[PDB]
Amino acid sequence: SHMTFVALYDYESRTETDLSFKKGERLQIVGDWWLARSLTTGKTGYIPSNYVAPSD
Ligand SMILES: COC[C@H]1O[C@@H]2O[C@H]3[C@H](O)[C@@H](OC)[C@@H](O[C@H]4[C@H](O)[C@@H](O)[C@@H](O[C@H]5[C@H](O)[C@@H](O)[C@@H](O[C@H]6[C@H](OC)[C@@H](O)[C@@H](O[C@H]7[C@H](OC)[C@@H](OC)[C@@H](O[C@H]8[C@H](O)[C@@H](OC)[C@@H](O[C@H]1[C@H](O)[C@H]2OC)O[C@@H]8CO)O[C@@H]7CO)O[C@@H]6CO)O[C@@H]5CO)O[C@@H]4CO)O[C@@H]3CO
Ligand SMILES: [Cu+2]
Repeated sequence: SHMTFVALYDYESRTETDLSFKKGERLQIVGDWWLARSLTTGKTGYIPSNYVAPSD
């Protein structure tokens, strides 16, 4: 129940392995970088964990 998060800020991907997202986008979490799946786009990639907070 605790592995869904919401983006607190916009983030633009820098590399081939990170995931861009918009503030308010929800991310399912599959360290400082977490593997996540966007619940908007379905794309998977790494996100900065400090940019997201738990979402119920
Ligand atoms: C056309 O709609 C038919 C479909 O209707 C219902 O699905 C709803 C779904 O329930 C609803 O969910 C709340 C929403 O879906 C949204 C997703 O939840 C959300 O994650 C996101 O989706 C993302 C995906 O996560 C990404 O993976 C990506 O998807 C694209 C695929 O990349 C992996 C790409 O390959 C291509 O998908 C094809 C697919 O190839 C895998 C192909 O399968 C043979 C075919 O899909 C069929 C499907 O097999 C069949 O299911 C039995 C049926 O699906 C219906 C659902 O069952 C029904 O659920 C209640 O028909 C499909 C279409 O014919 O075709 C796929 C489309 O080409 O393309 C993917 C799209 O880009 O990116 C998406 C989008 O960001 O967003 C979703 C909404 O956009 O809506 C669904 C329908 O609107
Ligand atoms: Cu949980």
